[PDB]
Amino acid sequence: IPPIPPVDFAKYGEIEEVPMTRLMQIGATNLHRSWLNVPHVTQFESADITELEAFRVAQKAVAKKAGVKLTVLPLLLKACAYLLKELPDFNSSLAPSGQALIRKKYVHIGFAVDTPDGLLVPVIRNVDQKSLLQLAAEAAELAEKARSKKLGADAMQGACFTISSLGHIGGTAFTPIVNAPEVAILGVSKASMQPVWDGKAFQPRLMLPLSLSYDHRVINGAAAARFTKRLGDLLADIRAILL
Amino acid sequence: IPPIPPVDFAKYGEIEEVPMTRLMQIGATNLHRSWLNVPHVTQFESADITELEAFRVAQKAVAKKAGVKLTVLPLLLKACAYLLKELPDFNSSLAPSGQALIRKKYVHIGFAVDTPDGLLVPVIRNVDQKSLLQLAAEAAELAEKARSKKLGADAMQGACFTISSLGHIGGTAFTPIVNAPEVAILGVSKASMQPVWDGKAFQPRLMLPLSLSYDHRVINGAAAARFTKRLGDLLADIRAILL
Amino acid sequence: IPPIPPVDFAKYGEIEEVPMTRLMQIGATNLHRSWLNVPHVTQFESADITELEAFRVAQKAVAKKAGVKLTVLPLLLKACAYLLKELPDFNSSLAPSGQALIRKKYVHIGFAVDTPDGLLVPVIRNVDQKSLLQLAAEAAELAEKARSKKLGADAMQGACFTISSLGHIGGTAFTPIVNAPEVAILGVSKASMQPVWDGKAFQPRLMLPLSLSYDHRVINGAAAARFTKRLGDLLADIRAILL
Ligand SMILES: O=S([O-])[O-]
Ligand SMILES: O=S([O-])[O-]
Ligand SMILES: O=S([O-])[O-]
Repeated sequence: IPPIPPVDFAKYGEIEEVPMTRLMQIGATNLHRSWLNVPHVTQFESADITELEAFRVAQKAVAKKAGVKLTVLPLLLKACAYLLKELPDFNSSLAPSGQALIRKKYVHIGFAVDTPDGLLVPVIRNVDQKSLLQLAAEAAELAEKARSKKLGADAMQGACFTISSLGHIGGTAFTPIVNAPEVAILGVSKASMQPVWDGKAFQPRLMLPLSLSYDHRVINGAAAARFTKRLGDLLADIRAILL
Repeated sequence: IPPIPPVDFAKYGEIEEVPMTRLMQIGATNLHRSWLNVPHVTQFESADITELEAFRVAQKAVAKKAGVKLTVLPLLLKACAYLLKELPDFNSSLAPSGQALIRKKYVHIGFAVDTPDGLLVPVIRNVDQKSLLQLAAEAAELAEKARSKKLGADAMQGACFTISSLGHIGGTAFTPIVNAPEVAILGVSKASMQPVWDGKAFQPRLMLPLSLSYDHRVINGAAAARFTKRLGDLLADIRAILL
Repeated sequence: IPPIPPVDFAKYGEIEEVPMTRLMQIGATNLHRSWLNVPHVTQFESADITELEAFRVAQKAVAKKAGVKLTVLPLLLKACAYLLKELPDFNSSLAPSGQALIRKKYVHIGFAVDTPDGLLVPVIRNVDQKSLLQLAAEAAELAEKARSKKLGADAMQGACFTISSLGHIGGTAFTPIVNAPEVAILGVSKASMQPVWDGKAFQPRLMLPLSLSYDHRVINGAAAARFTKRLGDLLADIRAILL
């Protein structure tokens, strides 16, 4: 890999050198390792979350009683956990030989937290076994631990899949990097009101932008487009998780 | 290229190792070879296909008589073949020295077929010479051969360009990988009804999402944006292929 | 990096070998160097530029008197220069050790010009110090020099950030390559009239598609989504640059 030539940046004006934290350096190295090893594709999709939002908001007091805040992340975690079991190849890693897949029979999912010192991705174990309020409690606990530098490296291991949600900040879509040896990552951006054709007129529906990057060595185009379509369906009516 | 560290995945739960087919392994290797050799950009565009869809549907019985099904692929194949001749740099490969281009004077186009054993990309030769019903017949024949493992490696050689259509499954857009030594690939996702401003009001138009990835060593930004704009124009009125 | 196997392209029909200019070859090499060194993410956003367009058009005669044409580029240059000072990490380069950042205290911005011989990126120095008509005059001068092969390599050095605008040609969005050692590049595509929910109904607003690619070793997801959100805000009301 050819290196970037050094440039005397001070020839063009004043510069200031500030050091990178160790977390930023670990991160830089893992990202660059994933980038070069994984042939990335991003598949974009929009999910209609009008009803899902109404549910979330109508459970505000039950969430309050439980002392948890209920955001879209536990809902995304539950729906993805259901799909990782339905489409097992997303729940796998490429074996070090490059000639077999290791299918994981558990579902643990990490979620990205951007903290001032760098990115951490805490893992929730057995997501397919926890309820929405359990996941909400857990996600908040791990996020606060991540911010407080109090998270154990123990809790950043064993993920099958990652969710990276920027919806609280903005954006229409992005192309996340797969956290190798995982095979896929779901980016979530900001939901907005969009006109959706019902067959006769455009209705306003609250649409959530989804961006799935995947390792194309393990997942082909039709599989990935089937995963985001199924995820948009489950999010459009999450009672389907019950059958 | 730093390798991904091996992880004992069984520390986190139960695992199952399943082998990769040879096709999946050939594919993994070509994809990773393209990924590292081609600096990729994807240019997105939406084509108004309202009239083109009306045409397709009104020729359903002539297609039936010919025993072919007429989908959007032959139409995409014809329009791309016309543009590969109009903008010759898309119809070329970089010479092994990296200092000349080999401009191809023929137009053969491959199209991706995802089969249970892996991805195959059959090639149709001299697309610019065949009619819409010839291409429809041919594309279906090659697709069935690809599924039946009966396709000759003969028929997976010599493409100038590739079309990867996921529209039958879903999605809004994706970022396909260039099938090197080709210089560009057209991803096609699902068409949907969108409000398009006519100058005074939004009309419902059926819009087809197009995603062109190209090798930026050979094609610059303005060339690629000109190719997708011209493709959206031809698809908005394909009678322009006649002049 | 595995090489692409040579193919006898003439087995499939007639070929023509044409040479690459030196500029195309320099470019191919820098692009491929950036591609392999920078783990790229693209963050997409749409900015409401209805009022900004009305301003641009209402100043047509003052621009004329100044002999400059006022396009959206000087406006983009000023708004980005304001944000590079507000969010200093975008105005930096990774030190050759990979363990510190060099924060630049100046703001020079390059912009891509696609000329028949290849891509050039002229640099405007101290963008944060020039007015909209100064930048308009300068951008046009440098663009004409770039086309006339008369631009000095002097004038292609020292950029902190690059803007690549394809809006004059077309497209909905694209994924530009970071011009390393820079850490981010803003792609701009074609503005179009879109229905935007005001809380009660969809109004037609002129929306500008923005595509920010960044080096994820230096910039994380939340920072990049905050940069495009803030840029969409400044473009929605550029009087905010005054406070
Ligand atoms: O398998 S994808 O390349 O359609
Ligand atoms: O040639 S592109 O980088 O505008
Ligand atoms: O820092 S990004 O991966 O959310």
